[PDB]
Amino acid sequence: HMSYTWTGALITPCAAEESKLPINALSNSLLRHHNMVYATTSRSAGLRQKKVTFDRLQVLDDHYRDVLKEMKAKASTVKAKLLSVEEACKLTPPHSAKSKFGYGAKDVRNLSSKAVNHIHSVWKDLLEDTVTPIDTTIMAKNEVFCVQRKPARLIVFPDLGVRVCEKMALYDVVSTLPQVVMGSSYGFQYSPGQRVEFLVNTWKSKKNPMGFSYDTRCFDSTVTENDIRVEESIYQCCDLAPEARQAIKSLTERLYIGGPLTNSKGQNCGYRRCRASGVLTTSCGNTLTCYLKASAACRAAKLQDCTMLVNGDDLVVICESAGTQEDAASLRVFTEAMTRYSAPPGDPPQPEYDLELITSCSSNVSVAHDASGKRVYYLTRDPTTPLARAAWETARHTPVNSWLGNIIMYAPTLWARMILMTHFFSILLAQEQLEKALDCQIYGACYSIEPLDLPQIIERLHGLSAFSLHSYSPGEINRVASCLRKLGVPPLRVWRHRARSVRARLLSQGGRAATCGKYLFNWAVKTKLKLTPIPAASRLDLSGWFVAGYSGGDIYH
Ligand SMILES: CS(=O)(=O)Nc1ccc2c(c1)S(=O)(=O)C=C(c1c(O)c3cc(F)ccc3n(Cc3ccc(F)cc3)c1=O)N2
Ligand code: NI
Repeated sequence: HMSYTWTGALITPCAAEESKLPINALSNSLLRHHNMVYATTSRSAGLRQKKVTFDRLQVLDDHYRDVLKEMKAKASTVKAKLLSVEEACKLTPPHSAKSKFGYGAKDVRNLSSKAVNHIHSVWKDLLEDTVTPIDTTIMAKNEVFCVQRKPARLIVFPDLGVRVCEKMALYDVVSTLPQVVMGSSYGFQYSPGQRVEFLVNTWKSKKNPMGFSYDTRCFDSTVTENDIRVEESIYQCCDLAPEARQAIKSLTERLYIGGPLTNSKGQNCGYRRCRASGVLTTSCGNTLTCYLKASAACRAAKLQDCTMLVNGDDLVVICESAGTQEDAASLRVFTEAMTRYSAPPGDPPQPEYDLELITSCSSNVSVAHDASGKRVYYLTRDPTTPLARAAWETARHTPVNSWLGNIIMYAPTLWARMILMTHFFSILLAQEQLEKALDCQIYGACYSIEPLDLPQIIERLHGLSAFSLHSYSPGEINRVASCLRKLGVPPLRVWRHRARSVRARLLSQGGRAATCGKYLFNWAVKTKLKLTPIPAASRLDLSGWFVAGYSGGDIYH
């Protein structure tokens, strides 16, 4: 029962790979310690292969089957529809990997004849053949970190023609089913404002709260054939067209359960019997399987008044404390149960009695004060990786702009406002590119976003208080200051000074640019404008935001 078998062929790059931080004239204004930042490359793929390759053992008890029965009962209330070829085509990212069969992502989006023709042949084949393993490409992801060096993560995906077919069969299912089955525990339904409120209200709902995050070592590799057949049984509980059932069975047997791995040169690298990281059902599958195992493990452990929050493989549990000793015992049982279910821990779980000390979806709750002095909770994180990536994106154009996703998701934080907003608007001013739409990724989906829309986007996700926060916590101030020292980033007093300049320049231009100056940089000026609700921030179409997760799912909105 091995996650992978290997031939010995190497995982190969598609193009040249830089590992050292590229430097330009803008670099030093963000960060001086350039040797701290690196990107992963295929050169480390072998170490990752070793990490992700292990034997899985699975022992399944009555708690597991009881939870599954209840999930299936909820799944049976879902009705999902087939997407048409063109609906599915318009969900494809413009810079998605081209097909091996002589067509690309733009041909798919234009509904060109050769793309549409091939897609129909793949669909027909899915319907006739439920046995032949489908080919996947395996690649090393190039991602940017700060030192303490990780090996490249691996992405496994099928051909573009198959991906469009997955959308036809499954897009409506993976978008709709998770919230029906998990209700309030499904994380991807929440904007950042709604996530913080949920965590705080849950913490507050317990007489004596205790919470913990659970880190599964290599979740994707822990997913067994059983787990993936179990997901399919859940999907099949939905009210589906007969053609959708046949396609889902087929993709399950031929793709989701496993298949051969091919490098960028077309050589055979080996074989997969675990979760593929680049299929449509990666996020929904991981979410269902994480929630199933964790729910069953909560019962095994006898945790009292358990509330879970689940985003794929990321899990937080908040419950009633039974004292520090019985809590420690409960968590050992939880971890033994997950372990028997094929989800052993990386870092073993710790009981926490302070909400601010729990990290989940790479983020912790912290507290600041708005214009009225009233306390507001908001989500933050250690800004090291966000700033290392902004350093890279200062000297190189990248298809996805992490600085922009980070401003969107962490708008209330002191580091996003002072450093990220200041640095990148100054860059957009100097190049006259304020009006140019940029791509970023939120909950695995790709979005085209106009930066001049940032203030409306932020008021909607966070509320106006995001533009007025002050008096941040000492732990948060210390973590930021600590990151600025490590990376060699200029002090917050230098950023305030630049932000005054950026602000005044934005005000000069009027329109949406002036509104950015006013809302985004109100913190920079000695005596503040009283900010009021933005007119445009009621007209933005944020539908298709905070519905579901789509990690590796090749989704564009
Ligand atoms: C592979 S899996 O099994 O599905 N696991 C998985 C777990 C979490 C997660 C994703 C996948 S995602 O790929 O769907 C993107 C986010 C994810 C983002 O796309 C995101 C983007 C930003 F630009 C800034 C912060 C972000 N945060 C942190 C965050 C989450 C929620 C908040 F309210 C605020 C920050 C995320 O977790 N979360
Ligand atoms: Ni029972």
